[PDB]
This record gives sequence, C-alpha cells and structure tokens, in this order.
Amino acid sequence: VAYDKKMDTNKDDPELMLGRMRCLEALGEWGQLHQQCCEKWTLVNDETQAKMARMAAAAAWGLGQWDSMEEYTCMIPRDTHDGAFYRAVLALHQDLFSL
Repeated sequence: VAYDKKMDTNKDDPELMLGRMRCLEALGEWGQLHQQCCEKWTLVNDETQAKMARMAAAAAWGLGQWDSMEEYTCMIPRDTHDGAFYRAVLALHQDLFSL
C-alpha cells in the first residue's frame, strides 16, 4: 500500500520499483509480477536489470516460461549463489544430467 501511494505521485528513479517487485515476490503473486517485469525490463539500465534478474527468474518459473527463464538467467553473475542454483535448475529441466 505504501508503494502504491508513493507511486501515485509519478514514475521515478530506481530503488523505487525494486521495492514493490519485492513485495509482490514475498506475497507470492507471480502473474502481476511478470506483467510489471515485461513492461519495464527494456527501458531500464543494465546493473538494474542485474538487480531485477533474480526476481525475473523466480516469477518466470512461477509461470513456467523456461524460454523466458533462460534469457533472464544469462545476466546473473556466476559468483552469486542464487545464480548458480537457477542455472542448475534450468539445465536440469532440459535434461542435461552431467553439468
């Protein structure tokens, strides 16, 4: 509700969308989350796309679009735990039982 009010003013800079992507994440609603993600994934910077990448992957898995999951996951840095985990689940879904 707070971010709804806060953004009733206008669309603004980063650190301001990430919050309500996160709340929609924690609430567990994925469809609206992906609706938001697609509308804005392009017209935003890269290091910010990096910030929303994990959310994009999680919502995409929620909707079962691995075609979207694979294009989302190719940005996540390798040193990150969640990046490795999501790459592993992506590969396991497509039956590559060696890597």
